[PDB]
Amino acid sequence: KVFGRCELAAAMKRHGLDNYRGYSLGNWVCAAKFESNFNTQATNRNTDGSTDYGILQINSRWWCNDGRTPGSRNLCNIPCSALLSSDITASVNCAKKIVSDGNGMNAWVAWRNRCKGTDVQAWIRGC
Ligand code: NA
Repeated sequence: KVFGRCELAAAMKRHGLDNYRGYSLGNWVCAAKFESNFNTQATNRNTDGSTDYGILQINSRWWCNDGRTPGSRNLCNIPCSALLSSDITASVNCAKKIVSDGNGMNAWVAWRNRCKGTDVQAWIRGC
């Protein structure tokens, strides 16, 4: 599913992401924009054997199982496919664990390069 901007904003807010671990709603929507372009079915292969999954591009090296990432972990205890659902529940609940494991949202490369230190509030502007 490809989310609309404020549609995703509302979905993320309902799942309790606004100000979660200190990060305003705009940050999460901005991350979603540059990670996946609001697309829940986004996937990206990395050179280390891992893959990024879902609207927040959560990685299989630590967070989910795809059965083909050597030496990896599965800390969110889910198949990576769960992160591709039109229901963002699995991606949010996993994202909450990720952001709570120190380093904050710096785990998301796209957020770090395109969102951090910018007018992220513009991404929930007019919702
Ligand atoms: Na949803």
